[PDB]
Amino acid sequence: LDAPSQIEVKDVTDTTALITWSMQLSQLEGIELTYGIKDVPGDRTTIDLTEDENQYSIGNLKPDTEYEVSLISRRGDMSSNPAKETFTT
Amino acid sequence: LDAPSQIEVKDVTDTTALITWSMQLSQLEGIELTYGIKDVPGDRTTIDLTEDENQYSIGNLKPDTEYEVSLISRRGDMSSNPAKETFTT
Repeated sequence: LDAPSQIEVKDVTDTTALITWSMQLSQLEGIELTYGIKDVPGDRTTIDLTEDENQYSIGNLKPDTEYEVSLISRRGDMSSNPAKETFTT
Repeated sequence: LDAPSQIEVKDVTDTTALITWSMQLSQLEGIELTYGIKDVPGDRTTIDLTEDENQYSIGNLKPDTEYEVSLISRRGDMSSNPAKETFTT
């Protein structure tokens, strides 16, 4: 929808140059992944990830515990309906 | 907005899990950068990057030449009007 914003060539030498830009929040299409012990609802950790990530690895988990993990898409001020999983370490 | 799809918990250990998902192509967003000697016919290098990369670095330009640079956003089959910047090496 929106063109990239800012936009600056920097370090322009004789044979080289760096092109720089931004992207608005408008089209910043993102993944959020929340996770925590399932029956402690207040314990939720959020990870935001680039649209291009297709996986993530949660660490520092407690042995023998059941976890819930919730997964949404986010673009600007629209979010998807959540997608929930539950697993037990 | 479409949620993440598939979605599996894989490789559960006593302290780690792996979450996996994918998104439909429809929803991916990148930048298409095109650059070349401003006013000369032909050439051009065109690069497509993911929304993750805010910068890109270019090389093998001619020592004291004007270039023009064009950046479009892409989300699916839609694109933006371009944003364009000339510069002289």
